[PDB]
Amino acid sequence: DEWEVPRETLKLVERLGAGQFGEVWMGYYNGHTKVAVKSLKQGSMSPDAFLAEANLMKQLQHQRLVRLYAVVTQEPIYIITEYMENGSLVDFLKTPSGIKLTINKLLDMAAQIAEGMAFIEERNYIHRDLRAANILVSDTLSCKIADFGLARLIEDNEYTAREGAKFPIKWTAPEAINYGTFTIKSDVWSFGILLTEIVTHGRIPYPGMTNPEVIQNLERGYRMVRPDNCPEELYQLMRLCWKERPEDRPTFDYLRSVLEDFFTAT
Repeated sequence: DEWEVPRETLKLVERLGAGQFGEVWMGYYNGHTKVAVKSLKQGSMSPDAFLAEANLMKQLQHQRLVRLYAVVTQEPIYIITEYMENGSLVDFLKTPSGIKLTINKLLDMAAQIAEGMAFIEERNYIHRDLRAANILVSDTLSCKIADFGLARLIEDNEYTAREGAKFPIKWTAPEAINYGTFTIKSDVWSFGILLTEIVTHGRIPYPGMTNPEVIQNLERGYRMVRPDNCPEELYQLMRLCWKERPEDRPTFDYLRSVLEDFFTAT
């Protein structure tokens, strides 16, 4: 309730993004500070379900993660957060400004995302929706993890999603697709796919392959074909995130540590 602010301190300016559950507008809080304001599409989700995402953000604060600012608990409900001037990493990499980024800056950002994921890891949470579209970029070209709508605290060894839940096959770990089971090692797999999105400047994973073809090739033991122009060192780091047995995948602090080493070396 202490995160509450009167609706009048906010003035929306333009839509940033939208979703099944509402939209995200850019705005100003008390005139001088730019903020992102997420709104709920009355009917889509229950108010609690919506605000659940903000209560989770109250427990997870870090520079590498999109910061909760305020909430408006009266209809229409708002979740106010930190504004990231350059939008989604997936879209930005395709802009004139992003096409220009060298492999050295691409490695820096990958390491920045792993550092955010390392904190999520140490705090016993999972994101479950790790992909370039859910990484936001600031005006100083730093990255922050966003969209904690699927994030969950893990107390007992894993998290199992409800029976009807569907997930982005190209981005989701085999165990999560097959049995709905998620752990931080599932996010590690997603991160490896996220890395392919970085090096290709926003391209769809598994170029030319449909979802069923991806599933089949993964079951045979194949993994994503080496992305074009991808350093072999990074590709082999990508493969570690794609180990069949979840426990064989590395931790995020190891991922971050190796990526920083690739960054310093380039």
